[PDB]
Amino acid sequence: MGPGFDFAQAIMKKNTVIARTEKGEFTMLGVYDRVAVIPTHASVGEIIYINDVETRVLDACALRDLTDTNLEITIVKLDRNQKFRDIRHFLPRCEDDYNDAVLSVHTSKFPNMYIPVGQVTNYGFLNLGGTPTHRILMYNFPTRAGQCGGVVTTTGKVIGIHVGGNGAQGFAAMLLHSYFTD
Repeated sequence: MGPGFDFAQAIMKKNTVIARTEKGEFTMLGVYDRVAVIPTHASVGEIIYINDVETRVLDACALRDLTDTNLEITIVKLDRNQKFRDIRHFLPRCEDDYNDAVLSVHTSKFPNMYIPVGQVTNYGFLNLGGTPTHRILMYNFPTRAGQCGGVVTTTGKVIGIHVGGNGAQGFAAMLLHSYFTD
């Protein structure tokens, strides 16, 4: 409907797949080559479904900060026959606050879903499902089950993936450029 929604759509139409694990269906962001991200609570194993096709997992790494605290991001390398558009130049270099963000989801339950969430706070620490977690972004939107892995964008930046909510607030794990240096 406006320039925030334009950027978000451009990311969804080329840089997402539907991922299925034994723990559910997730929006999955492809970042470059055969590398994608998903919330760590998806519990990615040796095999994953990508757009309903059986796909071998070449590598999966559940990220933690240097204090050995959960970041809720798992980086997956997929045995896929096609590369993602390289979007690393849209990733922020540092932790930050943002204005006017969009959360975008694409699953069987919620196809082509876009939500204007407004202001995003560098929240920092969150006890997420009982797990101490760092680098959390917060938005004051009543997010619901089925949105995990959703992509959080501003104009020109891909800033996080949705990992949880408390009924009134939603929470995303930051994406940083430094997670995807090669």
